[PDB]
Amino acid sequence: KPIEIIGAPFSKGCPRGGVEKGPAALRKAGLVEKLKETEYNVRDHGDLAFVDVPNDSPFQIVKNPRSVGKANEQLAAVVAETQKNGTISVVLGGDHSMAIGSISGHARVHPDLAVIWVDAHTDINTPLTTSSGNLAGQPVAFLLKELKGKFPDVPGFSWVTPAISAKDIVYIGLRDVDPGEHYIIKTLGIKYFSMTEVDKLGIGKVMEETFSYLLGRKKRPIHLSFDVDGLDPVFTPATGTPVVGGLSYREGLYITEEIYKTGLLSGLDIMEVNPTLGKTPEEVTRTVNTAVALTLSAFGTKREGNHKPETDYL
Amino acid sequence: KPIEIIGAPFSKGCPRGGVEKGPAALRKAGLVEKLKETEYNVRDHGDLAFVDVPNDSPFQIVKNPRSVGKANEQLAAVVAETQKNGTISVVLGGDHSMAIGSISGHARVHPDLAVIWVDAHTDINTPLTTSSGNLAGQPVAFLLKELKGKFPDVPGFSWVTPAISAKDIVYIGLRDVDPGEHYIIKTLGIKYFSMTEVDKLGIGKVMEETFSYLLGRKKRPIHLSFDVDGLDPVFTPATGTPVVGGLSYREGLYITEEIYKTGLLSGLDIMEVNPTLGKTPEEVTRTVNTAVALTLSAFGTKREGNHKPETDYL
Amino acid sequence: KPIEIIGAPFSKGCPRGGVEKGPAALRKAGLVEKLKETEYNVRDHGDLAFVDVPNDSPFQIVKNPRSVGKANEQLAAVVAETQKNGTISVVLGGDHSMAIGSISGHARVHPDLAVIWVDAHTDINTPLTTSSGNLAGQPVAFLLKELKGKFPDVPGFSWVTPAISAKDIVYIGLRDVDPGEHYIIKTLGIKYFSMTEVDKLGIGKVMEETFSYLLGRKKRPIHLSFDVDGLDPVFTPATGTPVVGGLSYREGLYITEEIYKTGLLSGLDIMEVNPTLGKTPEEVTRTVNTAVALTLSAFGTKREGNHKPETDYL
Ligand SMILES: N[C@@H](CCCCC(O)O)C(=O)O
Ligand SMILES: N[C@@H](CCCCC(O)O)C(=O)O
Ligand SMILES: N[C@@H](CCCCC(O)O)C(=O)O
Ligand SMILES: [Mn+2]
Ligand SMILES: [Mn+2]
Ligand SMILES: [Mn+2]
Ligand SMILES: [Mn+2]
Ligand SMILES: [Mn+2]
Ligand SMILES: [Mn+2]
Repeated sequence: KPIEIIGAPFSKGCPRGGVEKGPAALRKAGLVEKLKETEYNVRDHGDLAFVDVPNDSPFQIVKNPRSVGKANEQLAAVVAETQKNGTISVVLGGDHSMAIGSISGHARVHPDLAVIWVDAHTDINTPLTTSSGNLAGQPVAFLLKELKGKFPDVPGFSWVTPAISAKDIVYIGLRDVDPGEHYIIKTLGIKYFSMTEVDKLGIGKVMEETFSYLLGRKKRPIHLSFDVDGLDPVFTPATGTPVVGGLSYREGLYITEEIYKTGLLSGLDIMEVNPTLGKTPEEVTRTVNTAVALTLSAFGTKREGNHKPETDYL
Repeated sequence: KPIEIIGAPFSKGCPRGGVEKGPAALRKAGLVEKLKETEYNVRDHGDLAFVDVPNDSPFQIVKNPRSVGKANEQLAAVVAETQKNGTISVVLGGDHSMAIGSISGHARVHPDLAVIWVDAHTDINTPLTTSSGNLAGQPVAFLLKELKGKFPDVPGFSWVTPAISAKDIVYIGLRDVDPGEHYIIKTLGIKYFSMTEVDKLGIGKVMEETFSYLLGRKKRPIHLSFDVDGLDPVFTPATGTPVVGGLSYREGLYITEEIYKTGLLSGLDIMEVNPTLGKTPEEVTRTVNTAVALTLSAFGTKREGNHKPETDYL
Repeated sequence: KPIEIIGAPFSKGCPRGGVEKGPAALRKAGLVEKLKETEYNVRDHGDLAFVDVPNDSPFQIVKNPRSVGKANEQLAAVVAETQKNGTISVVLGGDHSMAIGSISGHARVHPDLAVIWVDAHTDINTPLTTSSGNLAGQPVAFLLKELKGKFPDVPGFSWVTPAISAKDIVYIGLRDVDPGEHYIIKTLGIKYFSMTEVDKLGIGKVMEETFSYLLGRKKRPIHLSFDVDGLDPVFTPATGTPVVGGLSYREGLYITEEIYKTGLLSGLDIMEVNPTLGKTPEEVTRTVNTAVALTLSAFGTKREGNHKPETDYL
């Protein structure tokens, strides 16, 4: 199978500059080379150049609407393109608002896809419920069919078409949900495993249930959108919104290993790695290294080890 | 329901000064204000002023018997008072010996209560088995009916009446038990979940079983006495007796979330937070923040999020 | 029962000097004295003096073959000796290549023994598959019957006789396996629990299954070879090859407590503690303390506590 890396060095979805450096840090750490050592064919599409929209006045509270909307329209085109040729898209993030274009483009080719969202946050604030106008905390609002027309149209997002329904998404790692977002997920009946369900069930049973929930009836392509703050700050400190009590390095790897095993991974996002937020170089190294490890895991690297087929090592 | 915060800035139960500053550190962190944001009515009773008993000679090995006994008699009066008015008492600790007064006063109003003791220690040394005369390590000995008359009467504790039996207490987090204490809990048949049972069963099943054990027959008020050293030193380093290999931040929260869900929480103790034992300011901040988080969790704050009823956020 | 401590201050099995100081650091921490407090009879055999083989040229890639082979022949003699007298051998390590002599000598007296290998590594590289000539990463290759004649005879190891088969060993904690090693364990059908199986099953079920697999048919002596890097670097940082995402302090203790409970522990290795690799004195202290705790746990120390029989503490 073929893999195509797409860098999305974008940061206007939130106030902290730095996430745009995310793709560079991950490549610097050898992500592309290490992926070529796996059984997959890898092609690096490079980083997308995003045109800045001058005079991007805020829409009510929403900041940089046009710049975010345009960068995402462009990313959706690119992803739809690689998906069309039958390759697996891997988006290297800047902030999580880029999931709008990544999932939109992916859905144009695979309308029946399901989403596994690993994050400490639901990122489902609508333009009306946000306390901040930050779009990195609103991606899912723009993608849900059930949320269509529940918020005013935003400048730069008219090209977006709600592609997935509440039944096609599963959250894992939740521990920082605003009152409004909580209201939304409860009202829409969205399946989720907050840190309390992970604690109660154990990550092994959590994965069992998300698969029987999303793939029980029909086997369909999987889009894994992975926000690095889903893991505890001890493992991924270099992020914009760290929340204590998260997933461990082990649980994160367990999630990716199980997803690899389904044979259905179709799209992947590695978001919110911000190199400038590390208090010490080691903190940045720690964050980048685990992001790389999670990516390699999604493509076959197992902790029990790997050996090339047909090679008699004796 | 109503909540009444009662500060017990007391430290004579152990040799390390500093735990008396516990209540102040917790209030400083906004504990009271954060509690008012929950669905509960909060009333801060302030800190109790404890009269120091001059010439408090040790009783054999037991140190400061009269001062500890008197401070606890006074606390028991206060707690009995608030319990009588039907409010939930929350004692902010200095050392764990204050559980004597806290549980005694609580039992006067709710004689059928059950106790969930979260601690790395059993704190059940009798005045005869202690290696040190420290009373913070003997609370439970004074409260058990089955231990009545098994140790000489101590100066200052004649007002105490053993209120609970071995059948009404469950320990969680044990990992540092003296030979004598171990002998006692085995002989008396006290239910406990040491770190090895937590490791074996997972915190989810541990809570299931402590509830079926204490509430299986009759639903009764629950008193949760929480020693902050029950959690691993990595989360609560600012305590007098830290022991490695404890409960994680996540498991601690899981415990409080489950207790909140029973709807039976009646009394709560947040003990052993000693601000002067942090090696760095951050260590104190870390300890205070998790103590606050545990308290809020006992009163409804969920990791999956919270939203106010009747408020249509759309 | 009797315990005999045997120090193996050896480091030629790997490039990083320092592991030879392992035994001294462990004794310095009071290992021997603390063991005497248990129900066992303890005898310290002291440290073995290893004769250095001059002009030890490398065998192809393999470094210090003769020195490693000789030190192991000597250790095997000593262990066979103590095993013969019916005592439990406890080898305090330098590097893991010493498991060759420890297990070989043990098997001379107890041919039906089974091995529980706790390590982040399989240490099963053959002289032909190693990327480095380091012997600490090849112990198991020399011990497996199924690997006999699959690699050239090495200078200094002609005295070795493959004592155990693929059916008698179980790995726990794997997370860093070379392609060749992975090929070997898959081809030979060796039972293992990598960190992913520990994540999926939980340490409780992992122990259940390793016991039903190794002791289901016949109860036999157990040899526990414990590489300290099996635990996460946060608990045992002072080792030569730390790998993130390992067993926790709690899981490590759970393993030893369950092994103690079988009543079948016959041989124990505490390997790879390297005092010179701690970045701070506290890191070395942390590493030595958990190694001591694991050893005491193998011989009865429980987290729920211990009390001496026939002693009425009341
Ligand atoms: N719920 C917050 C936090 C958003 C952070 C989301 C992150 O995943 O991109 C907000 O809506 O502003
Ligand atoms: N078991 C020790 C430790 C007591 C520490 C108890 C703490 O929870 O207050 C002793 O009895 O002195
Ligand atoms: N697989 C590596 C790592 C060996 C480290 C083994 C350690 O347990 O002694 C190698 O074979 O060199
Ligand atoms: Mn997030
Ligand atoms: Mn996110
Ligand atoms: Mn304690
Ligand atoms: Mn206590
Ligand atoms: Mn190892
Ligand atoms: Mn090893």
